Amino acid sequence: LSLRPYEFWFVTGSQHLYGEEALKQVEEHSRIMVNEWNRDFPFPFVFKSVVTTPEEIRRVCLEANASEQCAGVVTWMHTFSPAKMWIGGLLELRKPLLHLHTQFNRDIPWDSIDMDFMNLNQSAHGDREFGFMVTRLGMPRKVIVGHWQDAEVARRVRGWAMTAVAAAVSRGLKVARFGDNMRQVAVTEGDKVEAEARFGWSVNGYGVGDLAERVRAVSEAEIDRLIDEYQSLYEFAPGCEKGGPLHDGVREQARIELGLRSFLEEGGFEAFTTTFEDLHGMKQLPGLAVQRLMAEGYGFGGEGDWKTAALVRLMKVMADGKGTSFMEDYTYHFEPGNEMILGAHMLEVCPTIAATRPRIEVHPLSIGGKEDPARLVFDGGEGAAVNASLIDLGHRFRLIVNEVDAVKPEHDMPKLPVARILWKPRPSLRDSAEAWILAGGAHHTCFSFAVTTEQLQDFAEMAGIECVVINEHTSVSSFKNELKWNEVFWRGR
Amino acid sequence: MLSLRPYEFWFVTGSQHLYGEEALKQVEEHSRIMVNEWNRDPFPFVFKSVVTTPEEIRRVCLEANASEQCAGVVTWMHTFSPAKMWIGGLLELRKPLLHLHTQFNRDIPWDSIDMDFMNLNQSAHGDREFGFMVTRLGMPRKVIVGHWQDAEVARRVRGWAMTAVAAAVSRGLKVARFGDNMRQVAVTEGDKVEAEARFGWSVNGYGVGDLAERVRAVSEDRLIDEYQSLYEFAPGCEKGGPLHDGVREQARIELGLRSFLEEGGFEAFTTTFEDLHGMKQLPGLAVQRLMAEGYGFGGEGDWKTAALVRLMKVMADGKGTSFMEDYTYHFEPGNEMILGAHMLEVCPTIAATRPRIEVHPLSIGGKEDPARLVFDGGEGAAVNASLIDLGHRFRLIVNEVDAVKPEHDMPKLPVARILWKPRPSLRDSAEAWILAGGAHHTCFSFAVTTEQLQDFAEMAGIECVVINEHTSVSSFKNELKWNEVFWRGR
Amino acid sequence: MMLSLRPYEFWFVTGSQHLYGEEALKQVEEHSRIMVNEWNRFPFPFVFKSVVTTPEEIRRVCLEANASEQCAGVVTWMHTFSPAKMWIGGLLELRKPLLHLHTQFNRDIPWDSIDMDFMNLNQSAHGDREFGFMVTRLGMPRKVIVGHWQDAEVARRVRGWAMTAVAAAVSRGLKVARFGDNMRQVAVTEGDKVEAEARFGWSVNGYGVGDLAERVRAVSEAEIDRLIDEYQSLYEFAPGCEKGGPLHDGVREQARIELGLRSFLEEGGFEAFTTTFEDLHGMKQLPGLAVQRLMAEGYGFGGEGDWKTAALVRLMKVMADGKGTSFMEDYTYHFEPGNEMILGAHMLEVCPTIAATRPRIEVHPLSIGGKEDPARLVFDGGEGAAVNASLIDLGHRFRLIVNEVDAVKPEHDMPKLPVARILWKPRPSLRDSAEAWILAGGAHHTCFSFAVTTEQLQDFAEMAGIECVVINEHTSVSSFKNELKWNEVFWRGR
Ligand SMILES: OC[C@@H](O)[C@@H](O)[C@@H](O)CO
Ligand SMILES: OC[C@@H](O)[C@@H](O)[C@@H](O)CO
Ligand SMILES: OC[C@@H](O)[C@@H](O)[C@@H](O)CO
Ligand SMILES: [Mn+2]
Ligand SMILES: [Mn+2]
Ligand SMILES: [Mn+2]
Ligand SMILES: [Mn+2]
Repeated sequence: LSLRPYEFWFVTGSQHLYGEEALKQVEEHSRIMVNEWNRDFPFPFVFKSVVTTPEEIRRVCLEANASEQCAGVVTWMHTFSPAKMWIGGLLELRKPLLHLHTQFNRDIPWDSIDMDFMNLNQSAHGDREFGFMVTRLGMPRKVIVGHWQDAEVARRVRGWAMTAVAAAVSRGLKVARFGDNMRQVAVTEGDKVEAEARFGWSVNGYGVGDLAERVRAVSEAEIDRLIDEYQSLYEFAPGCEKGGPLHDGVREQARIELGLRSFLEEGGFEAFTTTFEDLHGMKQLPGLAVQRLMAEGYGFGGEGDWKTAALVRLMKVMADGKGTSFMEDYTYHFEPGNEMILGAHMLEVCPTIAATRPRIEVHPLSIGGKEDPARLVFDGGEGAAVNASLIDLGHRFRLIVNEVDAVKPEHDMPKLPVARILWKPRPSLRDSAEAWILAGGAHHTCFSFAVTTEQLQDFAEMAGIECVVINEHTSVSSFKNELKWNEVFWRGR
Repeated sequence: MLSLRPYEFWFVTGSQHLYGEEALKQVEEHSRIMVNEWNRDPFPFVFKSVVTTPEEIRRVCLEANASEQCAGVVTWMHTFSPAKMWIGGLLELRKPLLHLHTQFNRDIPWDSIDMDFMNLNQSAHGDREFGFMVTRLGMPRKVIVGHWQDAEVARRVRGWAMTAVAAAVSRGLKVARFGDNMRQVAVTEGDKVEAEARFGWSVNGYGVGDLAERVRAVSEDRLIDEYQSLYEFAPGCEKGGPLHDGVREQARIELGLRSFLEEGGFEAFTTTFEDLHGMKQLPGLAVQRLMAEGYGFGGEGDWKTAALVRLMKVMADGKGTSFMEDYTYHFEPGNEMILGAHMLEVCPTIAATRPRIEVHPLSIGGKEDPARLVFDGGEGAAVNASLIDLGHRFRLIVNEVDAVKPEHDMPKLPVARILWKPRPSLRDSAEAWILAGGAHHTCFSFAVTTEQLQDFAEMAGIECVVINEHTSVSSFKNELKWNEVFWRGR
Repeated sequence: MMLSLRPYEFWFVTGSQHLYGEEALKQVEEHSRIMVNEWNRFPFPFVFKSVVTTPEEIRRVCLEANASEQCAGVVTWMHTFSPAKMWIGGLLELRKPLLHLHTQFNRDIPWDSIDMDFMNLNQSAHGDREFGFMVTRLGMPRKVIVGHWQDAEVARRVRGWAMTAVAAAVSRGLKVARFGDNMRQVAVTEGDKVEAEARFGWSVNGYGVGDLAERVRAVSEAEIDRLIDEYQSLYEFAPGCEKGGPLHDGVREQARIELGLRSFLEEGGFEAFTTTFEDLHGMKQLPGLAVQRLMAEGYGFGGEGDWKTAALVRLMKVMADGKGTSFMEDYTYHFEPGNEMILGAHMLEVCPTIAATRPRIEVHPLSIGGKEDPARLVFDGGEGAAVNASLIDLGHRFRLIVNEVDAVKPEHDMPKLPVARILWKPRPSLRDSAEAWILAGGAHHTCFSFAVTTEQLQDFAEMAGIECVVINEHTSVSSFKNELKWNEVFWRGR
């Protein structure tokens, strides 16, 4: 779906107390690091000034704050960089911060190491004084410690940069709701205002007839063109091929796909929701059309679930677009020793989780009482994964993350007419769900194979919301205590 | 004339067996005398027995909780009524509690008063001990002190009785939203879930296609017969070749709205002008008429004001109460006043003029020239109430205003309008209103008092701020700071 | 002279939407430009920025406000309805003092004219309210001024607030130089410099008095002569203190300190400094006339290492346009029934901008510092309304305390009092203010101003996010105690 050319500003801190020539060794050391990271992290590191004064620090932050291509700031105290200088800038920095607690040389030059070296590569105490200052200001930030060349440091920096880029998409992110929330449903509700203060989301509701007229203007020739792209991608079920009568169903989806994309592109929407209780002017419920916009980059939520729509977009950004989709727990496999969750949804499951080459099928749909819709049908993949809900507790949001394991279906489901994925939640179906329910997790989630818990925890930190994680170490007792103690901490905020 | 259930108020009298069973006979006799006399002229009072045991106390409360006719409980400690007895019942009670701290005789019978009297007529301390237990439980309740025949006691119960009835309406209240919120608008947004938990409001959004289908149905028309039975018309009248399908389209909108609202049980609704697919006209004259039946309305998807209007119309007994919006100011020194209106939907029950039907263009929403009631609003003391979501909790903001007759007419203004002089001044009240965060949409009423709205906040468990003749802006900011610290969490 | 001020400007931003055409934007734009131009005829220039209509326009002007070191405050006005969720991103970014001007181009309703087009364009009655909601919902502090934009009171209030916001923009830059540490064992002059740099923006750092001693040794004796010619330009000399007199030595020393002090503080960019009599190595006198001179030029100062008051004196002087503001200390009480007064001085350092007598250079012994007889300006303070302000550290947060007072002309001369002085009558009473002051924890060091109001100090405290308590004619000690209690619960979190 294409991102801004986001970049990370690498701001090195120092002080005049060793001279202007030591300020040159620092500028050199910093440029060598930035340039050597950029030999590759699909976002360039931009080396900015060595900063030595309150004013230089304050302005790199002011500038960071304002450049929309800056998606995070990485700050490293090369020398001692007295941290009160950093206050004024740190107060203004509202882009994500990473404190790279590193060091140019990797190993203590025994036989060399004198005071001249001790005056230059003193990161070991410089970063701690800067660390104090960021803590003393209550500022959320990521802290990674190691040599700037170590392979794990880059892993952590790479993971964090993906998160910071999501954070930047989040700032802009405009969501288009096509109809209200499903009536009397609770979890898909919330304060769009608060989500806009907290996450930057503009969560935009347009009457479904705005969408209905967009899909009528769509030429039959544009439909013909997309259909050849389906042929290029997705095997068709019987009767869906251009001859069979199911094609007016497949072509309508493709028509909806074109009315939608036209609309979402005209407004700069990167996420959107539909509602089956409001489909006036529509022939079908958006299904394969929704499935495809997801795979391209859009976030979706069913039944007006703007929260998960935004969440889906955001987790697509973190995953580099891969292995991520809106999700809904639909039934359980409770077979002792083999207990599984079956995740699916009405129509809308993104093909980027597919281990089967997706296949356009067409089936009836009781819900909404509109045309028998077309939709991609496939089995979700296998491997470690995460399932994420963002909910509104009223006074604040909570992000719930279940580390799960998706499994290859042992048997077929030929009568199941929508996309399907199986997964065994950690630490068990029993405790994951109890924990999930105590946490209040929604039924809508964003399932992903590529977003790691650490990234979502890092996103929550950046946004300043609670993130609770259900994984293999989760005990329900202590998890109850986490929810009690986190609640104490997050009031006000 | 939107009807309420026959709401009743359960008088409960508390006592104990320390004085005997003929003392109880007198406690029951006094209470029936009181309830009976109050019932010779709002809503009936029902004497509900003298309760004397935890279990009798718990019973009547459970009974109150489940009686959807019970809009409030009125409790009175005729004697000492040991208050722990009351815990398990007060814990259950979820209906408005009025603690009527009263006494049967008015005077101390000096010549006669003996220990058998002070055993029996000891509300003086029994009510204080009940006082402690309700306070000790944190419970919201009204307290009214005075003789049960005292005229002022009556005015205050009648007032509280109106708030309690509105509170019961609140617990039923179902709101239909035709379209979402107007776009990028902040104050009309909020948390429908929380508002359901705090006020009992069921706020549910129907796509306007649903309301568009129900007005593709008829009764031709009978409606227009009574339009002329009520309202002046303008050129655009009946023949009115130009503009009559304007009025026949609002009349159409009115009957499909009413059919949708009466079908689903909605006493409040909202329209948004940004979703009008299938509507030839943004609703206007239709909405003003539904409001005058008692419906709550909020423009641009404003459910909180929609609900608020409903409850204030119920508090007001249908009178002088309308969706409102500060539209423009008149800063003329010494004569500063606000022009409240809305793009169409002002309820005629605030009119001091005969309502006139006009049909004028309306750019907004890009639909046909809507028909609407145009009229000048009345004068006299009033309140202007906004209810906002601060994110963690709701805030009811109430401004006492003085509505004024307009000295100059506004002959090319196509909407109904009212002028008021807000207390204590345009400059300070607006400042307070803005510090408090009050919406542009409000409920104006001539017949809801501030005390009522405050009492509703108590029932509801929310902050109520009031801007009136005694408001300083600087102390008002303190009140906001101090309230916010009390109300967060709660 | 007077300490220099960056050219500060206030940005006038006006909000509206696209639901009305391109043409209405044109009229809103002209309306604001008219209002701004008529305003510049206010203390500092107003700059009409833009009509903002989108999220990204609101955010950019806000980013530009934070960045613009010339911008002292943003003045927002919602001409029409400006859906406030648009303003979230901008308001969350804005860190400049915000005034919300709730106003209206036209003063009166055109009764014969008014129609939907007018109701669609002059919508502030609600557009500002929708904006008031969003600002309140983010918990941001702002000023809110309501009136027609030509209103005289609207101007008086905007001038007060602008003076404040320029004091705030100085506070962010503000650099304080402590020559010496706190007077040993003193509590109220202590505090958290880190917290104060985070809250108010003040950079507060210690130099050894050695750094200043050596800077005064490098003063020419030719510039010292140039300065005495300026003392003759300005100040009456007590017997034995002009050129040739026995105690004119002492004035020269205070000339030398002044010129060294000024060179240290001009070199570093410091607008406020502190000295301590317990640390005077390398100086022949505790600085005094020098300080008095420097405060007169607009420097903040606090005795005994008191950076908090030093910063406060500089800020209030900015608020007061340099006029009638001075460091102050309650020295002694006149308790006479019906004439209760406080004599307020310091041991040397009272700024002459509060003088009612023409200041007189004098030289007297001073036990305190252990150094030579210090020269100093001596005068009787003027009379009238004034505020006495103190900023203290409660440990977890700052508290601004402001007493309204009425300065009085001395009825009886004080011939054997070697220091400048002022006499004031604290509202509502001496016994009640001192009680409320002591309960508030007021320092003995104050900043005293004839030209700073309480509403300005409150506005300053609102901008910084700190508690301000005012002691004046309406203050009763029982309700004051409750204010302190209830304020504490509010200010604990934040
Ligand atoms: O500028 C800092 C300095 O060089 C050393 O960090 C200190 O002396 C010891 O921390
Ligand atoms: O005569 C009843 C009487 O009310 C009680 O026994 C006590 O005074 C309450 O302490
Ligand atoms: O909410 C303000 C008012 O109701 C309307 O939004 C304006 O007239 C048109 O935006
Ligand atoms: Mn669903
Ligand atoms: Mn409106
Ligand atoms: Mn909320
Ligand atoms: Mn002192």
